[PDB]
Amino acid sequence: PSMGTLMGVYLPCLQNIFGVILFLRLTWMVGTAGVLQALLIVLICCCCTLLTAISMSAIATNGVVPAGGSYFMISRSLGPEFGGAVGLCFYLGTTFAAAMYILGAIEILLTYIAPPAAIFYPSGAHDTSNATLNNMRVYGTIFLTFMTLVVFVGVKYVNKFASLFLACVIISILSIYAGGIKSIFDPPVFPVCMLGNRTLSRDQFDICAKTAVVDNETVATQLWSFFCHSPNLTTDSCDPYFMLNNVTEIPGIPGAAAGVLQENLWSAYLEKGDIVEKHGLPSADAPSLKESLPLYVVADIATSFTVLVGIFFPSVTGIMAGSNRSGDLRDAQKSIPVGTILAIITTSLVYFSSVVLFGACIEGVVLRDKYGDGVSRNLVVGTLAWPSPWVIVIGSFFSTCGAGLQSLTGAPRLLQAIAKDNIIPFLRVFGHGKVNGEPTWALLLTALIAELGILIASLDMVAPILSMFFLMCYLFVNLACAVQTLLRTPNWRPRFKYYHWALSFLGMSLCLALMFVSSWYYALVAMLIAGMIYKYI
Amino acid sequence: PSMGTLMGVYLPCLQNIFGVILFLRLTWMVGTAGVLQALLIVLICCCCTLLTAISMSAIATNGVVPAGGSYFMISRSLGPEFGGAVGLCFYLGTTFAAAMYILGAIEILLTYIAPPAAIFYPSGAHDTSNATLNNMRVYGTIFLTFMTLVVFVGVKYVNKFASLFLACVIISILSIYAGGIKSIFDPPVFPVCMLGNRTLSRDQFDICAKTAVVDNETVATQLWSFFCHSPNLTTDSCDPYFMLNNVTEIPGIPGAAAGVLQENLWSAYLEKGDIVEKHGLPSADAPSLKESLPLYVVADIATSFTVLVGIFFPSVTGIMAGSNRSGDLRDAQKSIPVGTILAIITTSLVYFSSVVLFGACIEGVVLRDKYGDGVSRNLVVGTLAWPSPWVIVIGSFFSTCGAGLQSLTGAPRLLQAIAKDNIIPFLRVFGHGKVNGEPTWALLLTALIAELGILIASLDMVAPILSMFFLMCYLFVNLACAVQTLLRTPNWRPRFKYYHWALSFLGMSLCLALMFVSSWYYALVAMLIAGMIYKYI
Ligand SMILES: C[C@@H]1CC[C@@]2(OC1)O[C@H]1C[C@H]3[C@@H]4CC=C5C[C@@H](OCCC(CO[C@@H]6O[C@H](CO)[C@@H](O[C@H]7O[C@H](CO)[C@@H](O)[C@H](O)[C@H]7O)[C@H](O)[C@H]6O)CO[C@@H]6O[C@H](CO)[C@@H](O[C@H]7O[C@H](CO)[C@@H](O)[C@H](O)[C@H]7O)[C@H](O)[C@H]6O)CC[C@]5(C)[C@H]4CC[C@]3(C)[C@H]1[C@@H]2C
Ligand SMILES: C[C@@H]1CC[C@@]2(OC1)O[C@H]1C[C@H]3[C@@H]4CC=C5C[C@@H](OCCC(CO[C@@H]6O[C@H](CO)[C@@H](O[C@H]7O[C@H](CO)[C@@H](O)[C@H](O)[C@H]7O)[C@H](O)[C@H]6O)CO[C@@H]6O[C@H](CO)[C@@H](O[C@H]7O[C@H](CO)[C@@H](O)[C@H](O)[C@H]7O)[C@H](O)[C@H]6O)CC[C@]5(C)[C@H]4CC[C@]3(C)[C@H]1[C@@H]2C
Ligand SMILES: *[C@@H]1O[C@H](CO)[C@@H](O[C@@H]2O[C@H](CO)[C@@H](O)[C@H](O)[C@H]2NC(C)=O)[C@H](O)[C@H]1NC(C)=O
Ligand SMILES: *[C@@H]1O[C@H](CO)[C@@H](O[C@@H]2O[C@H](CO)[C@@H](O)[C@H](O)[C@H]2NC(C)=O)[C@H](O)[C@H]1NC(C)=O
Ligand SMILES: *[C@@H]1O[C@H](CO)[C@@H](O[C@@H]2O[C@H](CO)[C@@H](O)[C@H](O)[C@H]2NC(C)=O)[C@H](O)[C@H]1NC(C)=O
Ligand SMILES: *[C@@H]1O[C@H](CO)[C@@H](O[C@@H]2O[C@H](CO)[C@@H](O)[C@H](O)[C@H]2NC(C)=O)[C@H](O)[C@H]1NC(C)=O
Ligand SMILES: [Cl-]
Ligand SMILES: [Cl-]
Repeated sequence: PSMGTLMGVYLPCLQNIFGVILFLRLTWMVGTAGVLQALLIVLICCCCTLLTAISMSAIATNGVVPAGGSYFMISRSLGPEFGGAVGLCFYLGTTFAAAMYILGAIEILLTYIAPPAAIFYPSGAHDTSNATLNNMRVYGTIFLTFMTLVVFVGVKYVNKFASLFLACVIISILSIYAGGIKSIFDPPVFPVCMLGNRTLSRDQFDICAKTAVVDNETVATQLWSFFCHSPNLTTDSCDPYFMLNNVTEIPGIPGAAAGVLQENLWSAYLEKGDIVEKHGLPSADAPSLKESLPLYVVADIATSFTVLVGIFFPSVTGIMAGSNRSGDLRDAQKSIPVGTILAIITTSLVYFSSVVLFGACIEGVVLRDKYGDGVSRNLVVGTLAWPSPWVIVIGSFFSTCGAGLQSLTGAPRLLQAIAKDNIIPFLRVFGHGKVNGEPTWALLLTALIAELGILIASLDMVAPILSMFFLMCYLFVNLACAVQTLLRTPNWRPRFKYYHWALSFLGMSLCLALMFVSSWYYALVAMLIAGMIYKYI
Repeated sequence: PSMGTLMGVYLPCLQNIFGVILFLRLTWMVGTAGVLQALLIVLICCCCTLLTAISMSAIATNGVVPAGGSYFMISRSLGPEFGGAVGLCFYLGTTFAAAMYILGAIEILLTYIAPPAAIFYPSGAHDTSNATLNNMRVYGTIFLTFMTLVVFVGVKYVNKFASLFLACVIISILSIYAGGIKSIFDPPVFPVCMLGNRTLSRDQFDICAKTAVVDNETVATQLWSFFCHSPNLTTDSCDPYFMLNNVTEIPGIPGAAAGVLQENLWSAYLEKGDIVEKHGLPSADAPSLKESLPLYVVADIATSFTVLVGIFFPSVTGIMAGSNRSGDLRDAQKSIPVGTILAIITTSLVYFSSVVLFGACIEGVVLRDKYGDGVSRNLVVGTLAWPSPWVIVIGSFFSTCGAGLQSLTGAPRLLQAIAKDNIIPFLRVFGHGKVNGEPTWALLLTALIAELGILIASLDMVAPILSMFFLMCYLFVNLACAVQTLLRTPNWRPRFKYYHWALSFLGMSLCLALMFVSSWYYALVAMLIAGMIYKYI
């Protein structure tokens, strides 16, 4: 065993924590919640994990720290009852995170890389979502049946290229910071066309003007034809909101200033179907026709605080997958507690700095465009890249693919280790594998359980389920670290400096309050199931 | 044991089959799906149950038919493995049917009996649904905590008044048929105010006219003020759909004729947010303003075939709850197979005749008004009653309450009988009860499981889950009746005339195809769970 702290503990944690939601759902979160409540969300979601890392350090400073994975540590240091629960919940969390990463990759591919690589098209006027759900499901089944056979053939090639996917993440982060620094002096040019407070999708028209001049003649634009249903300048079928207000271009990225960070400081939540609006523009009040409603930027899902906590939270998970190399380390009780806490601190500072950066540079209306409908169907993050937006797009695609492949390689190892331990004979048949030690049947089971995550067909709907399972895993870790101190069992002696039982109780209570925040109904169900099993034994 | 077929078997089945969906969700189903596809739905949903009744008759013509409930028949005649599965699924079906009946009673009370007995009000312009969901949850918790303590005190009083709730059902049916017969000669008067194809909610304005004459002077009506935002007759802020089309009153119930049954013969499905339209009216095309969209009849939920099958199906369940008196009968192997099949035939003929009746008499636009927003917030069914619409309203309220009370008295008996049998020790603590034999802890468990059904807070969302659980119960009944014939076990000799194994296989396949129709995702989950338990043993 010859492994240091850096390439043994810190780098697997920092490859597992970073991922998809920093590139897809962060600018939306900032522009919806405000910089203040965004920092509140990041501060809350990083204190469940820090106290869980303290409890895992108390796991790590006891006994022998047995070799292989992170399962056997809990299984030998806390009894089988907590160990099976933590292993099963971490298994379910990894298998649904695979489905989340696949859906992220397909969202990036369909809306940004290849727009005409779409099978289903939005027939009719409304319902551009059901076609999108059917369009996500097909490519999800294709990529899942591809990337399970790739794992079924090429484990050694996946472990060989395990560093390139982390390299793509770090290059893509540094590009964001370089463009954000340069945006103080010379901003890029991404113009936003608006009409009063209402912003409108630039993808369907050519030029942002009410009337243009061609051939020494004032002719109505194509934008006149989309709102007035006639190319004549003296008609009265125009809705009075197009008539009483004017069309204005603003800079989408105005550069880093105090005024921009002042404007995007407070929360502007929206209901499903509302139109994204500024606050400081003249806008005369008039009613709008219904047939011009797809000529705007419409908020997709309902936004609140408890939605955004549940969407943000799996950006911070990935602690337990830094102890998979626990046998290979030289001093296992030293590299684990230092390494995981350093990784969590670095990633949390990255999120704080990125929230402040996106709030300071990019204007909030471009921030409130999920899918980037306000700027030319581009990434809102990618407009802040310095060399080109394609750096973030390509690095995000390969990072999501690498994370999905690493989840699909990791989870059957855990189910293999649970099945071979004979803790539960109901899973006994999943102890069968190849002659190399690689699993055979458990790959099929994770391929089928991750399929049900794919068929929900949205990033924003799979993410609260991941929040639920990882919060159950961390809560049982904190219960097992607190009860063993409070009940005074022998062979439980934590040789850690900063450990005390009130920190584990605060971790338990905070990760339970987050569980009731993120989605209260299934937490209310899981309370009933766990209370029923408590009434049995 | 002195019980005949009529008051022993036929009357409990006919009290359990009839219920809430004949009074709330039948006219909506006819007006959405057409008479043809409605008869197709009724014909499909009654052939799962008829073949299941043939299989239960093959249960009934074997052995001794042991005393007490319907659980012990399957448990002693088919082994414990199928018996525990059928008992547990029928338990879950009864406990969620309690929540469905409570939500039906609260819907009838809030929208028809007492409109100002509402805590939450629709604040803002849109989102009249979230206030309604919060308004259903509160009264659901109140009525559930009332009607569990009523069962906890008054079992003898509930069993005493068990016939009055059936009497209310039959009086309410005969009132419908009397008004439907009289509607040939003299129809009632329920006028429907429309504007082109679009119909509009009469509840917010007074008179259906564009301009009225008061004091020898043409003055714009209040209906002019709701569409034009000004009481002046020469303004131009009116949307062109109000300007180019005219306001017309039609009879809502035009009387039974060939032309009415001709018009409502084909399916008119609608998407969420569309406006209910006729087919044979002049209507000039023009765009409509957005601020007049609550002045119409808007379809609440998305409508298709697989939605309507899942909503309709628990109107036919209630077979197994006709064998609860199996010990009390004189000849148990005679009254059960004749009685249950006669009950199913009578209720199915009631549904066929009622579908043809509602299609023939009531006009389809009033049929397509879920909650009755087109006619004065009245029941669409109740406008067809002869003496008064209040007969149907009061009988429907007391029938839903009686059905909920009977479900809450029935389900803990079944969990008691499962727990005392020691088939599953994990439920062993639910064998404790009173000194009378009445259960104590299992009442709390059915009160908490039915609570999670209440918190979904819609009739149309709880009903597919009931469809799922009762289809799983009937499918395991057909599997257990087919495998025992095909595997040639002794002590399985059905002394029934019309029994053959292909009927049980057709029942299995049809109740499985209905399971994939009603909601495919949770059926796809249940397939995985059952296939995993199959791979264990
Ligand atoms: C130990 C051993 C290992 C293996 C095993 O056990 C043994 O492990 C267990 C673990 C099991 C799994 C545990 C949890 C599960 C999650 C569960 O999902 C619950 C709800 C969610 C799924 O929603 C469903 O999604 C499907 C597909 O869309 C819907 O079906 C629809 O499909 C079509 C569409 O074309 C159409 O017919 C209908 O739409 C419908 O049929 C279902 O209806 C739907 O319920 C999460 O979805 C929730 O949906 C809400 C929408 O109302 C959404 O609310 C918000 O929605 C939008 C946001 O997008 C906003 O407008 C608003 O803010 C809100 O309205 C919620 O956000 C969202 O949470 C499914 C089962 C599963 C996976 C368990 C499977 C078994 C399991 C693996 C076992 C094994 C055996
Ligand atoms: C043997 C022993 C006995 C006891 C026990 O085991 C041991 O028995 C088992 C059995 C277990 C139960 C098994 C099944 C269960 C059903 C499961 O529900 C699945 C989905 C449904 C619930 O939907 C959820 O509803 C809640 C509440 O609304 C939502 O939460 C929301 O709440 C607020 C609103 O204010 C807000 O925050 C968000 O909206 C959200 O948080 C959940 O999100 C939601 O998932 C059915 O709902 C489905 O929802 C679809 C909407 O997308 C709908 O699709 C259609 O929707 C409308 C129609 O209304 C149309 O526009 C379209 O046509 C479609 O979009 C679907 O129709 C609908 O199906 C919950 C668990 C439960 C009860 C199990 C509990 C445990 C259990 C009893 C065990 C015990 C231990
Ligand atoms: C939209 O912008 C135009 C500018 O082209 C505004 O027009 C006004 O025009 C008159 C004479 O042309 C000027 O005296 C006013 O100062 C202009 N008002 C401004 C610049 O606010 C028009 O009023 C604008 N519409 C709005 C703000 O609703
Ligand atoms: C954008 O402008 C409108 C007026 O042109 C602002 O006013 C609101 O408009 C809505 C229409 O849906 C009304 O319901 C509100 O009563 C109006 N509020 C007022 C007049 O205070 C609207 O607030 C602006 N949007 C912003 C500032 O985000
Ligand atoms: C709505 O109804 C009115 C009837 O009051 C229609 O008015 C037309 O009126 C002229 C002269 O008053 C008649 O010669 C026409 O025969 C009427 N047309 C009819 C009765 O169809 C008006 O056209 C109607 N609007 C529609 C159908 O869009
Ligand atoms: C009611 O009348 C309208 C016209 O006044 C009919 O025409 C359709 O209107 C919709 C508007 O949403 C258009 O998208 C369609 O293209 C129109 N169809 C045509 C002109 O054939 C509408 O069909 C009528 N509703 C019915 C018959 O149910
Ligand atoms: Cl983790
Ligand atoms: Cl039944």
